[PDB]
Amino acid sequence: SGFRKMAFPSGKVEGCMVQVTCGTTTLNGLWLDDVVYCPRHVICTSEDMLNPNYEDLLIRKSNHNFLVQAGNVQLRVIGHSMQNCVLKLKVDTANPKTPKYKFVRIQPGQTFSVLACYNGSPSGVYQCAMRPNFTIKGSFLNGSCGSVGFNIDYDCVSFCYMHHMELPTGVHAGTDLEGNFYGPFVDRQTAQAAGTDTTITVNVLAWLYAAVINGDRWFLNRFTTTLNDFNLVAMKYNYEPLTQDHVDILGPLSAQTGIAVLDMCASLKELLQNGMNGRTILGSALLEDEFTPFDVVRQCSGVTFQ
Amino acid sequence: SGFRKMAFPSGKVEGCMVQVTCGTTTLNGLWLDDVVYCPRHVICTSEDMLNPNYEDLLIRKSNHNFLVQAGNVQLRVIGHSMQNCVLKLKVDTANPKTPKYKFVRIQPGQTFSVLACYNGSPSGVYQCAMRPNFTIKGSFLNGSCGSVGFNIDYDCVSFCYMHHMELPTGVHAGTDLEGNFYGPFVDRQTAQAAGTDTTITVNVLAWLYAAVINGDRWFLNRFTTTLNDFNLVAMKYNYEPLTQDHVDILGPLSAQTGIAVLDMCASLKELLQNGMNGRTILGSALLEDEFTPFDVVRQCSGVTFQ
Ligand SMILES: [Zn+2]
Ligand SMILES: [Zn+2]
Repeated sequence: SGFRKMAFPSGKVEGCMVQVTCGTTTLNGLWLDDVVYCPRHVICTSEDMLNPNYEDLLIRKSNHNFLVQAGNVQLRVIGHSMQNCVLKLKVDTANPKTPKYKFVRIQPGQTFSVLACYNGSPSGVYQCAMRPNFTIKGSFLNGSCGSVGFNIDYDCVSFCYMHHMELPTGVHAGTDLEGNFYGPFVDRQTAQAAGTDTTITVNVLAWLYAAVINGDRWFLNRFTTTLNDFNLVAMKYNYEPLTQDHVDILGPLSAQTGIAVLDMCASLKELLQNGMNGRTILGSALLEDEFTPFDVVRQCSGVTFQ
Repeated sequence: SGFRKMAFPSGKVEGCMVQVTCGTTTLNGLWLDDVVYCPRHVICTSEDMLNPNYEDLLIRKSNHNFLVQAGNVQLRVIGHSMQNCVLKLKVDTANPKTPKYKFVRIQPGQTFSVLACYNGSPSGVYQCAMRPNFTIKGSFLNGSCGSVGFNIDYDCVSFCYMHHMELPTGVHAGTDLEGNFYGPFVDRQTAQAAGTDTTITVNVLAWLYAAVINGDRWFLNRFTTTLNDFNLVAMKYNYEPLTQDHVDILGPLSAQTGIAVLDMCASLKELLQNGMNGRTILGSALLEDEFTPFDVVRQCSGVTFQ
């Protein structure tokens, strides 16, 4: 037993990571088949990022202005194109390490693993949730752009995130692999507001079920509630409203533990109104919302990948 | 910026993971050069684990009683031997995926990444500290035995942990790669006490420095203290005593932030005596002690591995 924030094994994504340089800007690219994907602001100087015209900046670039390096090996660039906020660099060599993969646009509340990279080289791996306000709370230093987020299902890597920006508030923003930003963000160094950062209610509930499965039971109360009455409390505490879809997804955890979803809702409501009184739940002193219901089942069942 | 619990990229260790079966017991092995390392209780039935005589049990086993499988490929076992609590299985094929590696026995308080495995297959990766009482708080289900813990420095993997046991208290115990248990534990299903689980004081201090580097500054007080007076408080709260070696290791973080180590000690003492009053530090509502001073510097500097 025990319960930990876990990232997916990252070996499949390590084999795809390259370094992309244009002029004096260097960041990370993702090399799948004969295409390298990277943030389009590889073509930007520090000054350009204040207010870039990406079309006009890219006009000045040719294939040979893009240096793509994998280890100590130069990939030859035979074509380039801008898709929303990503560049796609056609290279003359397919990555022999390409895994079975997909591109997916994930929903708010879903989670994924980030392989933090610098100069094309892997540095570490950690788990992230796409917040309801479409930011992520990550660990990204200068040169980490082009790092990707992904999920693994058996032998298939589902890429869902590419890192582009740190907001002046210290949280992080990026795109799917088609270059479309999550949230209302743009790849420009200007002040950008993410709205209210609400809590992923269905995720908090799955984590409470994981706690019960692992023996943390103290917070189990003897109240129940209703969806509408719980959501009254949830809105007060800036929690996402719980819907029957969310109840449905929690079904298996409800079944395994014998705790009706609305009973857990009443327990969470009490935690929201009373705090934790100096106690912890699965080693944490606040309510954790970056575990999905599938994350819980995955870890309480030991799913493997090949 | 931002600060996250980060595991090392796990691709090098994934390439070494195999499945080992003996009779009806299956667990994980580590395949480096022409040797497979796995916990010796692969030779045990459920009944045997109550009180095993490993020498007498192993006498009954021959090379062919050990099935070692890598993917869909059978490795031929040409020799076996027991080193403390690990078996070493000589195979007739060197792992072509073997990285540069070392075996190291880490010290209490140091950290490492665990690649949780089942049936020889990677399931996820997470960061762990060797607690002062020589347990780890992990996520290990049945069949996770033989999973390893490691650190990566450039192109060299330093294996430091192999998982063997869950204690009846729910924490975890295992060996170095020479088969020697961390702590006073034995590979037997009998009740085993780990002593008092104290807090890794130097680690908490490094994390407070990481907080300051990232803008979390509220806890900075205007007291200082002395090593002896701080340790008076530290013993009351079951904190490891702070030594000048620990002060020395914090030197660079002290230098970068301008906060003398004993000043941070006075801030921690106030947190210990007053709590956090409903606030958080780097997104946590308790004091985190599973980041080493090197973990902080690594993440605030962006060290890469190849
Ligand atoms: Zn960038
Ligand atoms: Zn076992």
